[PDB]
Amino acid sequence: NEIVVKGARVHNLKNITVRIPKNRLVVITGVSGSGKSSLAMDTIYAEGQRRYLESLSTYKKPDVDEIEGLSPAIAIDQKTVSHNPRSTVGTVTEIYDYLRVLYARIGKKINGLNIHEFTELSISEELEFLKNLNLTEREREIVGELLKEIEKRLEFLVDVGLEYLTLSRSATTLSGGESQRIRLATQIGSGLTGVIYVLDEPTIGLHPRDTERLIKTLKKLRDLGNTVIVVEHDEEVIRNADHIIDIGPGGGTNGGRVVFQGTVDELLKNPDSSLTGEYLSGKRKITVNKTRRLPYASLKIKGVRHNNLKNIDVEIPLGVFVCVTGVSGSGKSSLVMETLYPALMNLLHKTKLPAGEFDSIEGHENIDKMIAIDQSPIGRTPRSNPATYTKVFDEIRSLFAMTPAAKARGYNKSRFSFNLKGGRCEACQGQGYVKIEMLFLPDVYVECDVCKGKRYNRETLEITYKGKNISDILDMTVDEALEFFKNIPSIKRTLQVLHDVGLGYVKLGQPATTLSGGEAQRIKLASELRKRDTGRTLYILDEPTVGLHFEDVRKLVEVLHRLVDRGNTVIVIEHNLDVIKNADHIIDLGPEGGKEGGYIVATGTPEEIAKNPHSYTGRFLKNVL
Ligand SMILES: Nc1ncnc2c1ncn2[C@@H]1O[C@H](COP(=O)(O)OP(=O)(O)O)[C@@H](O)[C@H]1O
Ligand SMILES: Nc1ncnc2c1ncn2[C@@H]1O[C@H](COP(=O)(O)OP(=O)(O)O)[C@@H](O)[C@H]1O
Ligand SMILES: [Zn+2]
Repeated sequence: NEIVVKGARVHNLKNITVRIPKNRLVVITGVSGSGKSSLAMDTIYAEGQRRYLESLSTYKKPDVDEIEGLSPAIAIDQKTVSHNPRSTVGTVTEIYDYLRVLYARIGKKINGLNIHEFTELSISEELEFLKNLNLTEREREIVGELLKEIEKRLEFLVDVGLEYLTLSRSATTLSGGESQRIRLATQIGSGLTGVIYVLDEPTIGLHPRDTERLIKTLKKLRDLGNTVIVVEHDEEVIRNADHIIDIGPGGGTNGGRVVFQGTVDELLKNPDSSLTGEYLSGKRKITVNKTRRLPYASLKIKGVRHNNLKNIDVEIPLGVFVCVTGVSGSGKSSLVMETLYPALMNLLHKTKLPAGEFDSIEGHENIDKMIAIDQSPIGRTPRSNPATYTKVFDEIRSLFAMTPAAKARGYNKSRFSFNLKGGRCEACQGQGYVKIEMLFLPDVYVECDVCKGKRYNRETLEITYKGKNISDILDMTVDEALEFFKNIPSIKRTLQVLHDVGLGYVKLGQPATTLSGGEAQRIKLASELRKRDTGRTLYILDEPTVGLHFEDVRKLVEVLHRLVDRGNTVIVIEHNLDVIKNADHIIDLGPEGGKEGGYIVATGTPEEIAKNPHSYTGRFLKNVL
């Protein structure tokens, strides 16, 4: 049987009708902004969940005509995460309750450890502890099958690359990738069948060493009797699909269409319609830089012992492209984000950030500035958008104020701000939607019926520049606007860097709160790229390929080489081999995650790492060099 999506029009989807096989591993592919999430999350998941919830007591619809063959749907992404600070790995996985029943059926301690002490072992240690239990002959008969269930659920955590976590770990201290995979392990452990699962890039944060095991886990989720829809860019996940849906042909206005549908073999046989197929067949490639850079100096952080780091000294060559690599849990974010970054902020720029344990830093005088480019949002209210954040909107407002019609009406540039009274729609605060005054719980946000969502009063909307009013400009994608304003240098420059980091599909007025973490990071990256005379700035970026198709990664790599070419240093934490194979220098941590990680397993060029038999990263690098 099949899901039949009829007349899908959410965002840039071109009123498409798509048939999707059920009880299959379906991989949705395509460049950023092509419409993968619009189809899989905003249409299929949303409607499947909505139709189930409408069966409840006492009880929104996406822009779509109908969906045949729908089932209740469950999403696994970075938004389906716990916000309860009380929650731990043990509680969000539902393993803690099983442990409670186990301890109530045996005693306060089991083989020397109480329950809290059990939860403080890593997952692999917990598994070995339980499997080395045969303390009794009849307690077996009261907990036996129960232990099996506990073991089953722990094994699923190992299977999604999280063996280094403890059950006692606070859920809010997990990364987005860790949270996604925790939820995957919990959903497969639940054994629920008959649902449509929609997963957003479940390889985020996962080393290639673990990809195959993740793929087996996705197939087990399928084999329970579920449809498993995965939005993914990873080549191996794509090659393991039962069915591929490739969205394109491009992003933004140039996207919203299914350009290929069928098996992997069919995609390889006829790839010239899809970028995805061209990369998969080798017709298109992210190039390996064949001139590795040498550093002009280095800095060195000594005695790092934060978390599992094994009292390591780490040298950062400056003026080159640096990747920090290694399996998940090996210590990369502990080293880079939680020790080196705050320690250099404190030395160079206004201290007082807490930093992981370490002895000293030498050579920090060899850089002038330390800037993190992370995935935290660019703003917290829809009053922020890409145009205001990069501050090109101030230039667009001046331009509108300079039209003959605006000057004759007395409209200065403030008239064209939706954050100031005057030109903005005062009913909807200059946002386009109003709430219902209940008393406080998440109310409905209905579209403003005065302005119809356009954010400005009708008088302000009468001013046009080349037939477009200010609302029209906010509805342009970056690429549209980049063509529209190509004769205005200050505007074109900002729009150009947004296009160069791969955000040509993003609308100028998209509210900050709807942007993914990767999109926020790339906007901030474009802001840094736009600046002149940065010189000896060290930039740190954590996993900047989240959300990125092959072509998007090609763009990201070009941008990073541009930053380094103008004298900067770049450190990225990555698992992506197309980025790593472009590094001038790699610091590979591990060998494993947790207690058996935290060592420096290898350093040097991609070629040197590839030659190192102790490096998992080098083992996969070998095949792309
Ligand atoms: N919440 C939103 N509001 C308005 N436009 C959006 C929103 N989310 C995505 N878009 C736009 O819709 C188009 C498709 O986006 P999306 O479905 O997220 O692409 P993908 O998942 O393929 O990266 C893009 O031009 C994007 O900028
Ligand atoms: N609150 C915490 N935040 C981050 N890591 C933690 C925390 N508590 C313990 N750790 C551990 O530190 C070790 C290294 O983790 P991390 O630096 O996150 O690895 P990576 O970034 O390579 O995936 C892991 O064993 C991880 O479980
Ligand atoms: Zn309004």
